[PDB]
Amino acid sequence: VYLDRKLLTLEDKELGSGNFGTVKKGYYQMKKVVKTVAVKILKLKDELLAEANVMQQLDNPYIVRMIGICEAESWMLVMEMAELGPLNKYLQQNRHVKDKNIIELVHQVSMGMKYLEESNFVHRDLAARNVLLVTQHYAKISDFGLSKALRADENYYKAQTHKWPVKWYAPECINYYKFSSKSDVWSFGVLMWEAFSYGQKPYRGMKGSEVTAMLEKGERMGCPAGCPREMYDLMNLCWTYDVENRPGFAAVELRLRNYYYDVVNHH
Ligand SMILES: CNC(=O)c1nc(C)n2ccc(Nc3nccc(-n4cc(N[C@@H]5CCOC[C@@H]5N)cn4)n3)cc12
Repeated sequence: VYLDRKLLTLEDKELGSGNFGTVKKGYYQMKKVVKTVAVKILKLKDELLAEANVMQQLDNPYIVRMIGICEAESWMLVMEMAELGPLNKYLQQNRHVKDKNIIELVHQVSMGMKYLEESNFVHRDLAARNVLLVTQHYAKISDFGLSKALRADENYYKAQTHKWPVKWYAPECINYYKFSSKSDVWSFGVLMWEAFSYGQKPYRGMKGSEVTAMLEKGERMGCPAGCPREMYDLMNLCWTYDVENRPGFAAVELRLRNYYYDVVNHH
């Protein structure tokens, strides 16, 4: 859990910011090899510790691995490096990634979210900026800063006061401050839209209030160019207003698994 700073080599040039601070590339001298790492630097500490506490409990191929934490110049969250970076930035810079490949990546995210749902954890920040690419064909979920372990007696987490990405938030998050695996299903639908739109921001040119007003009328974002009808149908199903009627990640992952192999068969 607690790493030796002397074994941690940090690169001078940062990968970027992120509201919590900065993301840096480094190396952690392991048992026999060297491990390339992405480090979240604080430069709030309670939030970094809670994020690391969540990530330590997670063991899945589609969730970023936390190597550990390190208390030095600043508090550091050390993760296994996914070299290609955020899914949204990647797709914005590689607009010729095939449709089959987008299905493959969004299906990988649903597999990680299926695992997260079974573990009874709520992510609360499921966005394409929080999906990291190991390879063009390998996605992982990172950014567990707003993540919650659900109580043994409740299916939701209730926030006590609203700095919220409203464009990814389900109506019950807004109206009742209630966060569940089904609200992550809503955000996953927004994430699908972003990915099929090659990293375009959702609800372009709209205020958070205008987004809520649109969703309340029953209006939804349109089909991104080239997106198969079946994928846009799944997107819309993730955007079911009623929490109970909205599918869980086991149903969402199965629709994606089947459609992915169907597209793999056609090809
Ligand atoms: C700030 N920019 C980058 O993070 C970034 N830029 C480039 C060019 N990268 C390349 C590889 C890489 N790898 C990598 N692997 C494992 C974990 C991470 N984590 C990054 C975050 N937090 C970010 C907050 C800011 O938004 C993006 C993220 N969600 C959480 N985990 N990162 C990251 C980046």
